[PDB]
Amino acid sequence: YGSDMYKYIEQVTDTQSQDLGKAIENAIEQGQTKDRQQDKGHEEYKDYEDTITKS
Amino acid sequence: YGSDMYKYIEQVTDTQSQDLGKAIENAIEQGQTKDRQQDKGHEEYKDYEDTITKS
Repeated sequence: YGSDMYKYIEQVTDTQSQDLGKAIENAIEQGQTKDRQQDKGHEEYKDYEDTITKS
Repeated sequence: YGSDMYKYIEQVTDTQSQDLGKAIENAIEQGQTKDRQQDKGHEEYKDYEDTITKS
């Protein structure tokens, strides 16, 4: 008797679920660098001059 | 009797669902940087120019 009988007339299947998740992550990084630079330069001038004035 | 009989006449399957999700992600990032530059310079030069004039 009662209403519940209908749930048996059609094969009702009540599915119920629950998921609980957690996560933790720690990333640690270290770095080092080192650079050097060595330059060398050289230059050479060479000039010539001719001037002629007639007044 | 009634209309509901038709549901049984032709096999009818009513399916429902409901997924309710929640998600919180918290990220904390810290960074440090240390630099150090040390340079050295040195330049030397020599010049010679000789001018001879006639008038």
